[PDB]
This record gives sequence, structure tokens and C-alpha cells, in this order.
Amino acid sequence: FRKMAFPSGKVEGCMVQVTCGTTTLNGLWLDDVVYCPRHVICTSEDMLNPNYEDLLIRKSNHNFLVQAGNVQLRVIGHSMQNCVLKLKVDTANPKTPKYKFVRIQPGQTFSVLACYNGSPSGVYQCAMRPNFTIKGSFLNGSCGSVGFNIDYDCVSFCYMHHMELPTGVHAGTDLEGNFYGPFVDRQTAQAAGTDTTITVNVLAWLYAAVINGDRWFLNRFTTTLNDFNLVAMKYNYEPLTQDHVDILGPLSAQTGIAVLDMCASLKELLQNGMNGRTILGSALLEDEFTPFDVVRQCS
Amino acid sequence: FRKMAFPSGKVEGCMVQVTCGTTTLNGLWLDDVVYCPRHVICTSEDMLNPNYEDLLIRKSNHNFLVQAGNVQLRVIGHSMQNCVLKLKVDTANPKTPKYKFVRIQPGQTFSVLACYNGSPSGVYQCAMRPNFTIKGSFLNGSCGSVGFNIDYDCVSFCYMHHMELPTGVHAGTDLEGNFYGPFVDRQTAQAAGTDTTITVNVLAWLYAAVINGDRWFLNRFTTTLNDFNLVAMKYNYEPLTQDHVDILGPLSAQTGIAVLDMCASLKELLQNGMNGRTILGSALLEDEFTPFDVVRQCS
Ligand SMILES: *[C@H](O)[C@H](C[C@@H]1CCNC1=O)NC(=O)[C@H](CC(C)C)NC(=O)OCC(C)(C)Oc1ccc(Cl)cc1
Ligand SMILES: *[C@H](O)[C@H](C[C@@H]1CCNC1=O)NC(=O)[C@H](CC(C)C)NC(=O)OCC(C)(C)Oc1ccc(Cl)cc1
Repeated sequence: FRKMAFPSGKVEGCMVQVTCGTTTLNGLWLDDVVYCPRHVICTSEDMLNPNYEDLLIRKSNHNFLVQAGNVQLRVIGHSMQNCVLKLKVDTANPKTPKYKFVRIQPGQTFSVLACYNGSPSGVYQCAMRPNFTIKGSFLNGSCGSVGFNIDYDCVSFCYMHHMELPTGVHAGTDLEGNFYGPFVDRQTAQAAGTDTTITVNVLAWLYAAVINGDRWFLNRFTTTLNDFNLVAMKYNYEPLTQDHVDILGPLSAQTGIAVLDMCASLKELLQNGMNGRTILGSALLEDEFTPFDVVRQCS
Repeated sequence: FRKMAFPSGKVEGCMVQVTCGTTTLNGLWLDDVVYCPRHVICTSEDMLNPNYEDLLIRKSNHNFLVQAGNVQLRVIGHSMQNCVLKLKVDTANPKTPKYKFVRIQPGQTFSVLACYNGSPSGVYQCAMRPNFTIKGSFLNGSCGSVGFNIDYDCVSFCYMHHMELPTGVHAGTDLEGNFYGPFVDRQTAQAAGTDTTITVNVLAWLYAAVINGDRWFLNRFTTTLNDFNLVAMKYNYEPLTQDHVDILGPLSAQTGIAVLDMCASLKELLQNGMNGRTILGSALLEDEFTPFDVVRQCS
């Protein structure tokens, strides 16, 4: 059982380079529009406290250099939507996949295609944390890299990368430019509050452990939803609900282990630790696989 | 710092479906040749102890059904090379990337494009273990999935998937059909011997930890190559060598931490454990990032 990303090919063909002045980052080219973070228009002396409206007023279509491979695209319009720019170009991307824009929920997962200079460097899987950050791997030049899911042949874009927080975690927007969480695109100290553990995902991963033969942490106790949650709260775990219980249905069925039984084993792990043992090769409790991810992978 | 795979698009366009009888698995379509595991010709009653030469003698070109999307390809020749079949087809793949076949060394890493029915399902990063197994995620139908590295625009194929061992780890071949390790493609119990930890990779990951601000495990001791290795052997770690020390050069330089100093910290971690703390978000010592991987990711 592995952290598995979606195949990235459909997204690779949408990545372009966008330069304004000496600032370069990545853009996403779908039909005749290129989407990118609006801070492409900032100089380093603007990033402390930009007035983006005023900055963009000094920019014309020809100040945006958009490059797809060795091919410069012609910008024929521009507008700002929340924290993203939309650059209308004179060529529709011939590689545009079937796609939609979605705003994901916290606790859900997606794949990131990390890019530099409009060129893909690598792919990995991320969760939107309950505090609306992601634990990514991003350097200078990575902004405009996107996160996505694939359903059949349709790419659902859900994330565009903008910034790193002082804790080393990452923040960004949906493809309409609205940040996940309370963040703003300016280079000031910003707090993500307390993060919490995605309880239903830990359970899904414990189920995945059982499916893959790892069963040592199972005990002979059970518990109640309200009793467990009294333990969840203690550990900054999200409360569990019947919808969670139901979502776990397929896994609880494949394994014959009641969700509340699995909860009792989780309580003991939270209380007693793992005694130097491992679960699916990890010595910590993993919360960045959804139930769907586990079903998808073990099917 | 994340387990990061290569972008998979160039490989996605090489995957096809190969059926012989009711056995279906994946093939790799490059120029006018499709490569796949030879056990595609086995029935379930053949897999216990196949005579592949005899089995293949009863097969003709038209018994191999090769499908790329909705498109059946015409097989015009077939031959067996070690544990792979080469099916000559009448159409050269128009999506063939620049490519080579390489036999990787143990301790090196690569990306796996896990496929079913010739369709990519997901991508993840693997190391060739010192005992020539990989810790993958593979189900029935995944054989013929490949592992690769990308250098610039050139895909270096290094692995084709064939089998799971009783321990749950995975074995397969290079693209000439020669198994990594002592394995044979028959459904009998086979041992991978003792695995060992890839010492230079653990050090590279400790360097990656330091680069990313995690420094608690550093101590004020140093050691000798021979003294450390007396500790390495104790823990089934690979011995460290000057070539390893030199390969770590760039990281030792970026950090100002002598390799033998980092070795002394590693010795203490092996001896004293991690006292419930974490390094790059892991509570175990990670050995599936090479020095190159760490340089690539932190650059
Ligand atoms: C866009 O490519 C870049 C991505 C971050 C750089 C470091 N790791 C990232 O994910 N985003 C920014 O630089 C962003 C622009 C603001 C206008 C929102 N600033 C930001 O993320 O500040 C946090 C710090 C740690 C200061 O990030 C860095 C900024 C500049 C440099 Cl040279 C290094 C880090
Ligand atoms: C090829 O798609 C398949 C891949 C393994 C299936 C289970 N996980 C794998 O990686 N390879 C085989 O089935 C292989 C064929 C032999 C001719 C070499 N047999 C094999 O791997 O045996 C090990 C076991 C655990 C028996 O694998 C399974 C075989 C069949 C089935 Cl239905 C389930 C598991």
C-alpha cells in the first residue's frame, strides 16, 4: 500500500510559462485562457503589501509573456479574478483535456504536478488539511503548479499554488482564485491555526492495513461514537459521524470489522502508542488517504 | 520534502493491453514492438511450473490480441527474450518517446506507472532494494507495468512487473527480460533473503531533513568510516564507502555537516532510537531517496 498519485499526462499538456518583468511562474492553459497567480505582476518590492488593482492597471496584454515550449503565445486580453489572473490568448490549447474546476473539501486528497518554468518536475499526492493547508514540496518558481483529481477521462482541477507559510506548509487557491483558508497573497507572517487529524482517513488506512495482512493492533474491545469522540477531541482528531461510518461501509464490509470496533483499536493506539511496531511500514498514524483512495488502491 | 515521482505522460502513451486466451496484462509499445511478461501465455494451470518454450510453441501471431485504446494492433511476429515476449506489430507507436533500456543498480530509485488493462491507474516512487525486490502496490492484472526514470526528454526504462512474493514485496525484470535477483516466473514460494538498509540514502534523507530545518538529531560527536560500519553491520545497514561519502559531497557542502559527523548522529539514532520524535514527518529512518533525488527535490 503506497501514496499513489494520478497519472499526470493530461495535466502536463496544459502547463505553460508566464513572465511579467523578471517574475516567472507557471500557468494553466485550457481552451484560449491561461490561469496563473496574480502575484506574477509583483516585483520583490511589491510582495510585502501589494495593491494588486493598482499594480495591474500599469500592465498591458503585451507585458505578459506566455511561452508553451519554444512557442510564445499572443495575449489578447487580461483580467483579475480574486487571486488569479486570466490571460486570454489567441490560440486554444490543442491538448485541452476534458476538465472542470472544483473547490475541494478539507480531508480530501489530490495529486500535485510540481512545475518550474512551465515544465513538469514531479508528481505527488496531497491532502487538504482541516486547517486548509497542504504539506507539499514547493520551491521558488513553483507557483501556478496545480492540484487535480481524475475521474475517467475528466480532470477536476482543485488547487493552484501560491505561497509557503512560516511552518513550511503550503497555501493556495481554487481555480477561481479564492484561497483555501484565511490566507492572503502577501509576504507577511500568517498563521494556520491548529491542525487536526482526519479521523475517517486514519480509519480508512487502518482498514487498508488489515486488508494487506497487518492485524496486530486489533483488540477485543469496542466503543461508542460519543465515547470515541471524547478521545478524539483529546488528541485533536476530527469528530466521527455516521456519514463517516457509512463512507467506511465498503471497507468495514470487505474486512468484517465494525467501524466502532476499529475505533476501539484506534483509541488504544492513541493512548498506548505503537510500542515500536509498524503499520503498513509506518510508525505514525497516516491520515492522508481517504476511504475512496483505499478502495481505489486495493481494487 | 515528499516522495515524488516523475511525470508519467511520456510513459502513458506507450501502454497497451495484451491478451492471450483469457489472460490479460499490460504491454509497453515502443516503435513497432510490444514488450510484455511471457507469463501472458500461461493458463492458471500452467503457472505452477510452466515450460515456457513448449507453451509458446503452441502460440501463433494471431493468438496475441493487442489493443491500444479502441484500436486492435496487428501482430506480425513474436519471440521470447528471457522472461519477456516481444510482439512485432504492423504500426509503430506515434507516441514513442526518446527512450533507452537500463538495468538499474540496487539502492537506486525509479517511478512506477501502475496499469490495469493497458490503462494507467497511478504513479509512485520505488527503490530497488539491496535484495532486488521492490515495495510496490500491485494487484492482479498489473503485470507489464513499468518503472522508469526521466533524464531531460529521454525515458530510461528499468523495470517490468511480474510477481509478488509471499512477504508482499514485488519482483520483476529489466526490459530485456532478466529478473532482478534470484527470482523465476513461476508460482512457487520464493525467498528474498535478508534485506538491508541503503545507508547512503538514509544519510541523504538526514541531509534533506537538515536542509528543511529539522536539526534535533544532530550531536557533537563524530566517528570513523570503519567505526560506523561496525555499527552498520550490527543493524543490517550497507557499509559506507568513500564513493558514498563523495556522492554525498553536494549535500555535505550545502549543509556544512561532515559526512562522518552525520554518521555519528545516525549511529546515535540507530542505538537510542528517535525518542518519539520525528524527522521530516517520519518516525522511521527513510532509505528510498538517493542523494540525487534529494538534490533534485531541494533544487
Ligand atoms: C511562488 O513561486 C512562491 C512559492 C513559495 C516560495 C518558497 N516556497 C513556496 O511555496 N510564492 C511566493 O514566493 C509568495 C509570493 C507572495 C506575493 C504571496 N511568497 C511566499 O510564499 O512567502 C513565504 C516565503 C517563506 C518568504 O517564501 C519565499 C519567497 C521568496 C523567496 Cl526568494 C523564498 C521564499
Ligand atoms: C501479474 O499481473 C501478477 C501480479 C501479482 C498478482 C498479485 N500481486 C502481483 O504483483 N503476477 C502473477 O500473478 C504471477 C504470475 C507467475 C506466472 C509468475 N504469480 C504471482 O505473483 O504469485 C504470487 C501470488 C501471491 C500467488 O500472486 C497471485 C497470483 C494470482 C492471483 Cl488470482 C492472486 C495473487
